[PDB]
Amino acid sequence: NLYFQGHMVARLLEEHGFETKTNVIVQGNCVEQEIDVVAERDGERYMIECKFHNIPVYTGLKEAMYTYARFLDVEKHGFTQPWIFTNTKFSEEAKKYAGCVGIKLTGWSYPEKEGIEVLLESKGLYPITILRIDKEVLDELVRAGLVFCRDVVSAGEEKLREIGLSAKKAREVIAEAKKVIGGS
Amino acid sequence: NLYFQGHMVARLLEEHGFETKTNVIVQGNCVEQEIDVVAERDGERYMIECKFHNIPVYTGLKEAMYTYARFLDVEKHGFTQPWIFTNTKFSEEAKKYAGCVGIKLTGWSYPEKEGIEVLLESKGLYPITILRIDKEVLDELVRAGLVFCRDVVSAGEEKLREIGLSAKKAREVIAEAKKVIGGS
Ligand SMILES: [Cl-]
Ligand SMILES: [Cl-]
Repeated sequence: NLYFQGHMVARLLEEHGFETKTNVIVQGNCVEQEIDVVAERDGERYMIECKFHNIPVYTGLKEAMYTYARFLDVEKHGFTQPWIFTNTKFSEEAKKYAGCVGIKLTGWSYPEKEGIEVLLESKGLYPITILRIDKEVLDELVRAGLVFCRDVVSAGEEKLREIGLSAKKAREVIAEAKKVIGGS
Repeated sequence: NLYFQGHMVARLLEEHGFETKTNVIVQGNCVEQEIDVVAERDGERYMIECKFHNIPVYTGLKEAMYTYARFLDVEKHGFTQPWIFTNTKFSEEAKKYAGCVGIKLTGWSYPEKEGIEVLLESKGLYPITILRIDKEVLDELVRAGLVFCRDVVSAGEEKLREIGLSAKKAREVIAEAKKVIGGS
């Protein structure tokens, strides 16, 4: 589900004109480094890491500083800036450190006008995590690039069967996605 | 007890000709940073962090990379190199990253000939953590700079009373320390 997060983030950036690759390991100057999303547009290339939480806690200074060190180790591969996405908030210390070293930050509601809540809600997007589906079904959908309820609908029950859903489960998931989309 | 660790490490370095200060917060280029020990000798100045564990687990790459970022943020204050002490071992990834960015590492048994086990055992030192004492008694002793059993003995029951021990507890702790030292 860092797998889901990276795919959701790549998709949101693709909607804003970025070319993306997910879950990339590169050989750093020193050691191998995982990059959750590599995003490029108009000659800028970002090293993106997702740090999401399932409880209401901050992404803090230690995470920011780790991330900066990661960026330094991969920078020779042609990265403009590191960028952290979180689904909660950054601490004030993390915000300060980031502004001062040059880490872009996107939280649920940060920066003003550009948080994940805006990226999703401005397009009317609903992550498939809202659906009554298990981690297996979930992962199958994501691997097919299905990250939003709309993707389930436009994939179609035929395609959901290929990726591993029973006919019955495919019908149920499509109906659930339609209900979310029509129930706002 | 990061309080104890920093004091134990400073004392071991003082035995090897370093001038030390413990638990120092400095204003970094970006934000405040905690340094567990600042150690200097012959014009070299180290930023030391202790990462100890009470279970047999490695100090790993994330900790090393955090520490390197910390070093970069305080480096303008005149630090030669960062240095991590751990009471277990560093992972192979941490060792590799450290060698490649320039972080000194000292583990229980690393580097060869220079691990904490050697620093203690070569001088016949016994940390006071071996004694039947609580966190309060422990902290009192450490604040007085009492980190080894020998320090309890040379402090004397009179001094242990000043720092807060009852007469009875002072006698018991001295007897326990004598028993450790004579029981090797
Ligand atoms: Cl949707
Ligand atoms: Cl001793």
